[PDB]
This record gives sequence, structure tokens and C-alpha cells, in this order.
Amino acid sequence: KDLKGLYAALLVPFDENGQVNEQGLKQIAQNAIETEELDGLYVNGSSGENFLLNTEQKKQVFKVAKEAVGDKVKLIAQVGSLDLNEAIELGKYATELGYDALSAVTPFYYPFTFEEIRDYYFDIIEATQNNMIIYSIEQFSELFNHEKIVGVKYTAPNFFLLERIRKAFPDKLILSGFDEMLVQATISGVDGAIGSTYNVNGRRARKIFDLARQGQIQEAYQLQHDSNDIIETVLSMGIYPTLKEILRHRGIDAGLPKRPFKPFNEAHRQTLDQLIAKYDL
Amino acid sequence: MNKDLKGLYAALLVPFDENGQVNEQGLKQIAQNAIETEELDGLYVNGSSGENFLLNTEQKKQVFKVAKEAVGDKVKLIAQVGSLDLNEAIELGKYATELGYDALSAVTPFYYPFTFEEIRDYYFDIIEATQNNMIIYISIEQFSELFNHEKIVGVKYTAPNFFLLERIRKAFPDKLILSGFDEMLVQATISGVDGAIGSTYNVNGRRARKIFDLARQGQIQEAYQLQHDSNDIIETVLSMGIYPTLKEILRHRGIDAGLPKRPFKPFNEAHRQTLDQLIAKYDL
Amino acid sequence: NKDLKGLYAALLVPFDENGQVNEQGLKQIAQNAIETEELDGLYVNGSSGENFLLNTEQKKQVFKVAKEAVGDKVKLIAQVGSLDLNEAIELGKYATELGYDALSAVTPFYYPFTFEEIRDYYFDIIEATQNNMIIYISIEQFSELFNHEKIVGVKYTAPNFFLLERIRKAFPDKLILSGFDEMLVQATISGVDGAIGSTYNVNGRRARKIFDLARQGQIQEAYQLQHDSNDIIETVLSMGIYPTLKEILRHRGIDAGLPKRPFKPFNEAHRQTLDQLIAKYDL
Amino acid sequence: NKDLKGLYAALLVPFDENGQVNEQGLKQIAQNAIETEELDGLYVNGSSGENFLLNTEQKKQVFKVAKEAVGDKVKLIAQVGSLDLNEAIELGKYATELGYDALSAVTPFYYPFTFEEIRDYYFDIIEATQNNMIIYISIEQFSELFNHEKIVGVKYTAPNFFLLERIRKAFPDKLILSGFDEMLVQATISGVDGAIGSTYNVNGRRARKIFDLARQGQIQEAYQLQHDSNDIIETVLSMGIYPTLKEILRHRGIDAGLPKRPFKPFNEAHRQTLDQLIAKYDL
Ligand SMILES: [Cl-]
Ligand SMILES: [Cl-]
Ligand SMILES: [Cl-]
Ligand SMILES: [Cl-]
Repeated sequence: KDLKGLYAALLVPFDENGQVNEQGLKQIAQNAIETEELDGLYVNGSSGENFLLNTEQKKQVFKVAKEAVGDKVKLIAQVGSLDLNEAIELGKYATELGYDALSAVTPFYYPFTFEEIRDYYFDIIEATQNNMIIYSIEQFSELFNHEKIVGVKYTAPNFFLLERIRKAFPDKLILSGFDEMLVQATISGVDGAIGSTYNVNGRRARKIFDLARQGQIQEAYQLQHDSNDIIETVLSMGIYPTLKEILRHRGIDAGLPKRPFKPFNEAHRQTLDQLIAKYDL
Repeated sequence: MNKDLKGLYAALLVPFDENGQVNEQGLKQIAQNAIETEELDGLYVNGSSGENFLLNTEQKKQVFKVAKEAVGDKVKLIAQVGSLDLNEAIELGKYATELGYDALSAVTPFYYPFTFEEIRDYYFDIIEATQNNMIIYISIEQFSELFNHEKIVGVKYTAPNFFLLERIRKAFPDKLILSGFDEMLVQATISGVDGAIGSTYNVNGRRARKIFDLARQGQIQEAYQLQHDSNDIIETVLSMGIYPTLKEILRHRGIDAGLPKRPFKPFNEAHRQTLDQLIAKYDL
Repeated sequence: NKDLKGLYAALLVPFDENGQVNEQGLKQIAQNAIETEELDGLYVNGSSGENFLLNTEQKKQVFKVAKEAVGDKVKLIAQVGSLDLNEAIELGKYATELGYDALSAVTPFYYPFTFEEIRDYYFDIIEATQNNMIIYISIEQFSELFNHEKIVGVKYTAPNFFLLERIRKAFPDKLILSGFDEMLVQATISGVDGAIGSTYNVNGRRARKIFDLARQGQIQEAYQLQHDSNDIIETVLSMGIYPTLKEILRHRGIDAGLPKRPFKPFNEAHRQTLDQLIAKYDL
Repeated sequence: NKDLKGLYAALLVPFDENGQVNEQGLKQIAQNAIETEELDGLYVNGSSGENFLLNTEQKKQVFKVAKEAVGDKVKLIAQVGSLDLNEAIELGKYATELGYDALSAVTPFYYPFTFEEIRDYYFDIIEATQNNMIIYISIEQFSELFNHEKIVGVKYTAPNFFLLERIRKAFPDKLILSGFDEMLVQATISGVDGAIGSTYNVNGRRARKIFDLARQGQIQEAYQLQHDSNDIIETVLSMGIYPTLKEILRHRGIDAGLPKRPFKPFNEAHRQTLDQLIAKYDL
């Protein structure tokens, strides 16, 4: 699979004890593809509350998400972990399930050197033999020299650096991670995008992407205005519980956020009701 | 009428002699280069790019006078008069206004942690004393309060944040927005800016105008290709010392581009070959 | 109940080439801290132990080995913080059952958690474990955390001596343990109750003198020992702090193993400079 | 040639409604610093003096008045830094001609100047004035700056006590004056030669006691005085430091005038809390 296109960053529903609700998760995954008409799912990224999960729950998410959608759906498995043994084990498990590529967040918390960051990606690639999507221009170059590093999920909203990476690496995949600047990413030549709000707003996101590349820039930007009202509202109410409340409105068992995230605050119910009416969410 | 000042502006560079005095003939050549050669809509005079904050009050007036004399009546003129000395800001604002500059602008008061009310009344005091239109440099609720002033016509927007820019464009459809980041002109353009102010348009304003025009005509691919070209230029000049290097490019065209004012140091000759290579490649 | 004041080694962990805990060396490292470095306690599974690189089973393994290594009088604090609250609760219960004197938990990180989220993360761990807790934010918020009788103190790592003085003043009944070895003398005169540090694994004798001399008002001599300690700290930082501390320990005949990847091993290009440091300061 | 050790008031300036210096109030403020606060010297035309808001003639005016207000024993440091280097040299010569013991200059700001540009700005002022200079940057770059015979020290304002300790150790013979009032006690035990502060205009007596007691090793008493000083500092920062400090002086019968716009005057809604602090601390 060419990995171009638009991906929902897959949300995960939990019960009160922080266990995955598998029925709700299957429904969320199918919502992304069938209702929001997206190209694929980005599984166990930050938007999935991945970093709050134990290893067996991560595996549980990968399997459920894979068995919920058809064979033509593009699937990217985020497997980064500060525990490299865990990253490799998740990488092998996702590869065996048939995920089209892995990705891995930059090793964090500790001040890792670039050399340490580089060999963390190279070690995961070596053990899994799958394609890898990563998260400075001389450094990018050394990462992207690797033929199995097919791309970057670019989340730093610096359009100068984006433009430099675009031109420097015309043949690698660039997927942007900032929903609220989709139209700017699009005219900057990204090959697609990954976003949490595409779970509820993937149809507008598609129009933004398509229309911007078709020269219809005013129309794409108007839809960005509309999408940015939604994104701003959802951010102000607590992004992941509120996205899942919007889904729950659709009859989906969207459950609860995993503690220490708190549930949607009902003080926001009226404003959320107004948003959902305004934009037909 | 808030949109009268739309368009593309050179942030006017200033040549100095060895004692940090304005070279007036070189300044006239720079102003004329921006309008006649680079084909820009106007000059932004005494901003950061003119080393404004290194100047005494007399030198600022001198630059305002010469820039204005150098251009025809149809060329748009914006006078940056911000200063931590509010008395000086008012003096320069009155002076620039009597000269016939079409608006004033003023950088956000800096150095000290000023409160928003102090920043607000800094602008309100300049406006009250000069009665000219004002362009500002802060949340959306804070923008709303500043833009409720009939004489605050718009903003020169330099924050690298396209979420806030979009929010501002949506919230203030009839205010002037001019972007100040040359390396993101194409993104600013599709985000609905009414124009741009740039130091690199002194040497690259023809590409800048094509980027602006092609992007608004939806020729997005061709606009973006010109942004790649411009960004090679911008990245190169930033790496050599922006103001001195821009002036060296101007010197190549036969302009009396002089020196930067200390404590900026002159163009370092170790960069000479890399610069000549850039000038040849992009025909600068 | 033990008094928790005093000086603690942040316990380092030796690994084999597969990132598995070396139980033999871990025991030697724990015993070095108490018996050679003369420290009051161990701070187990903190950042310095490469805790955030471990799986749950390995964290329990380290808790168990450290406890087994030390006498009944040794103070033991178990860092159980995790982005996975279920894991943090489970490690908290396990360490309490081992008999650890207090738990601590890093601030939930990575995500932009609200304060109420952070507060209730601490309160949740407490309800489940019933152990005393040490936290890692304005004075107004500290008040809300310290209001809890089971939040007994703070391991204070932010390099800001104005916030430190305010917290000391406002909360005279709470334990403050500073985590910046290179500013021990400044923390001591600011009234901290003790300190936790990774370099006390190799420089614990000098740290005790800094602490004691400074409280006794012999400030000039404490500050000279801070100069000497900071030569060591700067050097060790410039070489990769965790691998280098463990190299110094190896020199005393401890099986200090390897760091866990993605941390890289001690670069041998540093060996001569490290040999010199060990000679100069008799480490 | 005066030694420059000790405690300096960062001289506050009173203005009228048009932003002109109230010269009579300025003398009162200079004299209060030396005669009531019992301070060693005055730091003139720094940030606390609203210096960067002034025109050249006003800066000269402030230098002249402050000098004439104090006796021959008083140490005087003239801050002459400006983004206009021609103005800085002019001010440098003027202050030198009036007999200021040293010059100082803030780090060139606003633009992103290279270290080579910052270095040559200092070197240029020194070369035109021939006076001693205090600077405001890594250790290697400090080593290059301090290699100049006429760079005699540094007004150290970065709240970083690891770098302070490194500088103190690497430059045993240079003058280090700290600029953080709220951390005077930590600076003192770190071996600073003295301190410059705006709050010493109203609290120099406590400041001196903190400085002397800490150096005499009565660290518990010095720390308590810092608790009281930080109460004051935390309150006046919360109300707008410059205007509030001057309001405290007005209360002493001093003509404290107004701040220069765009600073706003003291807001009367803080009156109650201020009166209460002045009461508690006898200011
Ligand atoms: Cl994600
Ligand atoms: Cl400018
Ligand atoms: Cl630790
Ligand atoms: Cl000052």
C-alpha cells in the first residue's frame, strides 16, 4: 500500500477500571472508515491514550482495530515506548497482524542524544523488518538515508522547517499531525494527515485536502475556518473525552477516558450540543 | 477603508558609514531599488530591518525624511515609530504624520514585562497624540479590545502560529493583516493576509509578488515552487547575517550599501563565495 | 514509623545486553550506597534507575532486590509513578507490602494534564495503597496537595530557589528533599530535610559533609566541597551520567553492567578523562 | 580606586505627568538609599531606574543628580548600555567624567546578536571610556570576556546556581554582584561579592543582615530574614514592583512622583494590602 491519504488517530473507549471496551473500539474504528470515509487508521498513537496502556492492552487495541475494518484500509501501528524491548515486541506483533507500517514517537522524558534516538529507530527496524515512520535537517538526512524509514509524522507547526524537509526529501512520505493547520500543510506538499478530530470531522478534512490541491484555496480555507471552530471548542472542553462524547451522540459506546484523564464535564453539555447542531456532527 | 494599505512592502534597509551615520545617498538608492527594480507597493520605514532600534531620534527623522523624498506620491508609506520612550514615539509619530506617511506602526513595548493594559494604552496614547492610523504588532479577546479602536486599522503579524492567524482572520474580516515572515509567505497568503512586509523583498520582491499573486489565483503548486526558491535565499542570508548580507547583495547591483551600524558586524568575507554562488544561481 | 529526613542514593540499575536486570550487581550497588557511601536510604525506581525504560515485572524485581540488600534501619522510598495509573497502584501496593517507608510518584507527563487530573492521580494512588506519598505548580496548588495528611512531602527538582523558599515557609511541617546534587549547599541553607541524588552513589561522603557543615554554619568549607562535587557532577554529565556513574562503581569491583537501550554504553573516548577524575577525587 | 564590594540600591527615579525627572525626589531617593537603608553604593540608570524609557539627556540628568546627592564614601556604578552604541559611549564618557567608579552595560537585546557582536560592544565601550566595566553566555565565553583587564566583574541575574558556582570557581579574582533580591542568601553562600537590588531601596537593612549573618555562618537567622524579605518582594511584584516601591517611599515623606509611561501608576485597589505590608514589616 502507498501510505498517502487521511487517517483517524484512533480513539479508545474505556470502562471505569481503565479496561478497553472492545465493542465500542470496533465501532469507533468502523466510524472512521465507513462514516468519516478516511483512508486508514493510526493505531495506538497519543490520541488513543496509548501511553497510559499496559502492553497487553496495546496488543488488544492493535488486534481489534485490524479485525474491525476491511483489507483495503491502510493501518499504521504506533509502537514507540521508552521500553525498547516493548517497542520491538509490539512492532513484531503489529507486523504479524499485517499493519502496513510502524511509527514510533521520539524517545522522551530523558535527554536522549541524537545518536541514541537514531539507533532506537534503527534497532526497531532491524528486529521487525517493517517500514517505519519517524516523529534538524542534517539529522533528518541521516534518519531518512535508511530505506525502511519511509516517512515522518510531522507535528511541529514550523512551516519553514516543513518546506525545507519537503524539498530536501521529495520522495519520502510526510503526514502532518496538526488538524487546525491542514490547509497550510496541504499547500506545503504533505502527502496526507493523521488527526484525532478526523474521527468526527473527516469529511470536511477530505474536502480541505482535495480542494487545496485542486487550486480551490478559498473553499478549502473556509472549511478550515469551520473545522477550527470545532477544534477550538473540543480543545477547550478536553479533547479526547469530548471527541468521544460527540461519537456517543452517534449511538457509539464511546465509554470513558482512562484515568488520570477525567470524564467530559457536564458543564460543557449545552455548548457541545450547540456545536454538534451547528456543524451536523 | 481599513484595507487601503494592502500590498507588498520592503522593510527598508539603511546603509551607514564607519561612525554609524546614515549614508543618505545610499538610503535613497535602496528606497528607489525597492520601488523601481523590485516593483513593490510601498516602504515600511524604521522597522527592525532598518536597524531602527540602534538609532538616535535625529537619525530616525532623517531616515523618515529621505525615504519619503525618494518615492512618488502613489507609493504606500508606513512609519514604524514604536520606542520604549513614549515621548519619543509621539514625537516621531507627529513628525512622520506631518510628512504624509499613510499610517504609523509600533512594536509591542519590550524588555520590561509590561501588562496588557500598559501595552494597550501605549498604542492609545500614540494615536490620541498623532491622530494617524495605527498598525499593531496577545489573545483574541485582547485583539478584540485593541481592534475596537477605530484608528487601529490592522496588525503586522510576525508570530509563527497559523492557528492564531486563522482565528484572527475569521474574527476580524475588515482589519488589515500584513505578515512579516518572508519564509512563510505562501502559507500566509492562503490564510487571507492582505499583504506582507519583508526585509528580503529588497532583493527578492519580484518572486514575492508572484508567490502572493499565484497563491490567490490558486496556482498553488507554482507559488510553492517559488517559495522553495525564496527559502534557499532566506536560509542562506540568515546563515551569513541577514542585514549585512542583504546590503551586500544590493552592493552587487551598484548601490552604495555601506555598513551595518555597530554592534552589528560587517559581512564576513569568509561567506563571499557562498554568496556569489547564491547571487549567480537566483540572478539577484 | 521512621523519620524520612536524610540523604538518599537514587539507586542505579545494572543491565545485561538484552536489557534484563543484573540482580547480582544491583545488590552490590545497593550495598555500596549504604555500607561504603554511608547514606541513610535508597530511592528506588526513580529516573536515575532508568525506571521509565522498564516493564512492570522488572520494576517489581528491582523493588525486591533493593529491599533484600539492606538492613532494617535503612530508609526506603519507592518511586511508583507511571502514566498507567493501574500500574502505579499495583507497584504502590507491591512496595508497601515489601515494607517501603513511603511511595513517590513523578508528575503525570507527556500529555497536558490539568491540575485536577494531577491531584486526583496522587489521591487515587493513596486510597489504594494507604502508604505515605511524596509528590514532585503554584503555591495555591501545593496547598491543595499538602492538605492531604498522607502527602508527607515533595522531592523538589525545579532549580528555583524563590519557589523553594516559599514552599519551605508555607509548609514547615512537610518533608522537602532536594534532587539537584550540584546545588546541595544552596538547598541545605534553604531548609531542605535531606536530598536524593544519583551521584551520591559515588560521592555520598562529600554530600554528607556539605549537608552537615552547612547546617552547622561552616559555610565556607561546605561550599568548597560543593566546588569539588560540582567538578565531579559536570564531568559525569558531560560523559553520559548514568553509564559513567556505573563505570566509576565498576572501578570499585562492582558488576555495574550496561545501561538499558536506547541509552548507549560509556564511550571509551572518555576513559582517560574519567581515570583522571577518579584519581583526583579518590572515587 | 574604590573596591566595588557590597550592597547597592538599584536607583529608582521619580517622574511627573509628562515623563520628566523630578530631580528633588531623585535626591531624596538617592539619599534614602545611603542614609536610611545604609547601603554601600548606588547602581544608576539600570532597569530599575526605568532607564530604557529615557532619552539621552534624561539619562545624563539622572547620573548628575545621583552623584551630587551622595558623599565621597558612596560607591557609584553607571549603567550605560544601549542598543545605540554611540549613545552608550557618550554616556560612558559622561559618567566617567563625573567620577563613577565603574560602568556596566546590559547584554545587547531585542536583535539576535552573535557573541562576537556582544563581546565587541563591551570592548568598544571600554576602549572609548577607559573605565572599568561590569558585564551582564557559556564558561568558555566568560573566559574570553574576563580575559580583558578592564572587565572587572559581572552583575549576575540568571537564577542558575550551578553556573554561578562554576563562574565563582573559574574566576576567583573577578567581582560578582548578584541581582536577585529574593535569593540573596543563596547568592551570599555562593560567594558573591555583593548585590544590586531595587527592593534594597526599602529593605536594605534586612538585606545587609542577610549578607553579614550568612557570611558569619548564622545561617538560620539569615534565612529567616530572607523569609521576611521574600514576603515583601512577593507582595510588591504582585502590585507592580517599581510604582509600589516608590509608593512605599512616598509614605516616608519622599517625593516619589510617578512611573514613566507606558508604566501605569500604582493602582489604588492595592492600597489595603500595601498598608498592611508596610505595617507588618515597618517599611
Ligand atoms: Cl495520535
Ligand atoms: Cl522590519
Ligand atoms: Cl531518581
Ligand atoms: Cl537595576
